[PDB]
Amino acid sequence: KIEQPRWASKDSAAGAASTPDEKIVLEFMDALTSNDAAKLIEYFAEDTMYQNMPLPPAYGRDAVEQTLAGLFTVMSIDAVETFHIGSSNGLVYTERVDVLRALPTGKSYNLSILGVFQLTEGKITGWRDYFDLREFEEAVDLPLRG
Amino acid sequence: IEQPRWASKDSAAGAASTPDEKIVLEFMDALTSNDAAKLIEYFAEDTMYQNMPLPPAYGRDAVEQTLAGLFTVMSIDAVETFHIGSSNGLVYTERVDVLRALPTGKSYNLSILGVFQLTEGKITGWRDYFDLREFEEAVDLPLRG
Ligand SMILES: CCCCCCC(N)=O
Ligand SMILES: CCCCCCC(N)=O
Repeated sequence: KIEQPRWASKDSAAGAASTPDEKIVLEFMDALTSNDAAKLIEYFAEDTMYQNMPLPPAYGRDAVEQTLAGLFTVMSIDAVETFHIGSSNGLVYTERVDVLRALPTGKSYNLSILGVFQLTEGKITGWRDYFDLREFEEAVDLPLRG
Repeated sequence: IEQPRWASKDSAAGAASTPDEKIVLEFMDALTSNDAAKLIEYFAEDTMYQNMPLPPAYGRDAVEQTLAGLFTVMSIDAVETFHIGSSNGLVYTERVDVLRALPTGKSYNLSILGVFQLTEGKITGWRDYFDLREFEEAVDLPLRG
C-alpha cells in the first residue's frame, strides 16, 4: 500500500522519534486515521495555526477544528507512514505519505508530504503540510479548491 | 519576499547550527546562480533530486541535466530560508523561492519545504515539496509539459 522509497534514510534514528516533541508528533500522525476532528483538536493549543500549503491557512484553534471537520467530510485518511522525522529550534519536520480516500468517489491516492510542526509545552502551535494538490485531485476526481 | 505571520523572528531561526546546515545554506545562496555546473559540485555521484510534483532524477548526471533544463525555462531570482533544522543526516528548509518564467516574464513567490540528505558533506538527496499548479497559473506556463 505505501511503498518504501529508494531515498529512505538507512539511519534508524531518522525514522524514529528521538525527542519528546517528536514523540507527540508521531502520536498525532497515528491519530489522523481516526478522521475525528474533535479527537485531533485536543493536540492543539488555543493560539495555533494549520495550513495545507496549497490552500489558505486557518488561525486559532476553532478555525483549525472547523477546517479538519470539513476535511473529514470529504476524505478519509486511511494510512500514514512517516519515513523521516527530525527537529531543531522548536520545529519538528516529518517526511511522509498519507493515503487519502475521497468519500464521494471511493478513489484513493498516496500523497507525498513534507510537514512542519511547532510545539509549545507539548501542544501544537503551528502545523504546515507541503504537497502538490492537483495530482491528488486528478487521481480521486474531486476538485479540492472548491 | 515578505515574512509570514508564522515565521520565527528569533535571531537564530534560519541560521545554520551544524556543518550540514551550513552546507545547505551555502547551496541555497548558490541557487540564484541559475548555473547547473556550479550547483552539481554539491552533489555525490549516488544522489537524487526531486521537485515532488514531478518525477525524480537519480544519479549525478540526471540531476545535472534536470537542473540545466530547469534553468532554461526559469530563473531563481531570490531565496529566503525562514527555518532550518536537522537530525540524523537530514536537513530541512522552510523557504520561499522567487521564480521567474523566462518565456513569459512573469514571477511567483513559491512556498517550499525541502529536505536534504548529506553524506560526507555532499548531497545524496534533495526533495522540494510545494504546489505546482498555483505556480503554473501565476506564470502562464504548463510545467508538466
Ligand atoms: C485539503 C486536502 C489536504 C488533506 C491532506 C490531509 C493529510 N494531512 O493527509
Ligand atoms: C518545476 C519547477 C520547480 C523549480 C523550483 C526550483 C526552486 N527550488 O526554487
